[PDB]
Amino acid sequence: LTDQKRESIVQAAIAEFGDRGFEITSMDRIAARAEVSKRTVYNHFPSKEELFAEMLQRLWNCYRPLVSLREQLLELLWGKMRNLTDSSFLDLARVVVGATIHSPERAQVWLARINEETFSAWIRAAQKDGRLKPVDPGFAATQMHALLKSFAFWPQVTFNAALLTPQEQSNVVESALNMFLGWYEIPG
Amino acid sequence: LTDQKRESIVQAAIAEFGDRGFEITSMDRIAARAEVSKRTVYNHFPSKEELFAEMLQRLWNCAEVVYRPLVSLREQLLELLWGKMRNLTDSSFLDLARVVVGATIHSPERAQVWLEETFSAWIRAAQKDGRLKPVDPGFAATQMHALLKSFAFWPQVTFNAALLTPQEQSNVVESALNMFLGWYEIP
Repeated sequence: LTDQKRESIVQAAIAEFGDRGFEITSMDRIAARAEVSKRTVYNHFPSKEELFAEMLQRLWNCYRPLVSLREQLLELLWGKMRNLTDSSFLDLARVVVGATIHSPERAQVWLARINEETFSAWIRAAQKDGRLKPVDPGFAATQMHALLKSFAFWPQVTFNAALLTPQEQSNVVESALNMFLGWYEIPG
Repeated sequence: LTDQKRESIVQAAIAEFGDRGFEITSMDRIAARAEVSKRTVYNHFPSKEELFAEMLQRLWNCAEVVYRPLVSLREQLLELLWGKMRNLTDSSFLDLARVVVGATIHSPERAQVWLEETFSAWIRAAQKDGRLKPVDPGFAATQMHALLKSFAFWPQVTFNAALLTPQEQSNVVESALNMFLGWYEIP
């Protein structure tokens, strides 16, 4: 159960920022298409900053004893792939990237907020159990993420590429897995 | 009376685009930085879209590269990665790369028209030579780039993250190499 009127306003924000661009889009233009009163808009978000803050949070927001690393890591990779293959997520991603790319102040809120995650937590756990090779958990997670995002995120965000078909999806997951564990696994 | 002028207006546009982005930069803003009339710009680049095209040409101009059967895969592939990382760690290149990335997200219509190959041909040659497992070269090239771009392209271009340090640059190059050949190489 989430709040459907918040979502209404967020949705219109995405659409409008997608249409007009972020900085030229006003709270009343948003309200006009949320089909809401300027008033109920300010209640939820007192400013575009506070609204941008919420969109950001939403964005990059999306280890077991001995079941095989493979089995459990397959499952992780699928979780992240199912999230990437959501067009409402790609949309938000697009407007957020679009809003930060040529905006220094917005870049510095991105980058202060990307200094405080799942793949990382696991790699560190897998390492303590002596099943993965010593490396900075964050260094390893980035590669992990890159092996998926390079097919299922960036093309879509930058070029409006199609979603991956399921065949394509497991294809990319599978080689990511194979490549990743290939290099990092200490075999037990 | 136009030798200077073309280049001067392409330099203008590169500086202005690099600073505020492709979309928000308008023609007589470029005309101003280039110190020429708006029509003077408008008859060199008949449209803003001819600017974007030229922006690509430039980006491309920063890009051996042929496959050598007689030496290690690692030698030649370290060389490719490092050539690719040398552009990645070049601020002019990232700026130019940023305008281009920004211009296609901001425009569904030009992204749609405007879709690396160096690596994919090196891969298919290596596969012919029996040294890499069968894989779509395109797909494996994408993965190779992702291992560099994730550290040294996307952060910098989408949120002006700091360039990688020399140490960091040569760790992501080593690691990509190891990761890639670990899985793909037929030794």
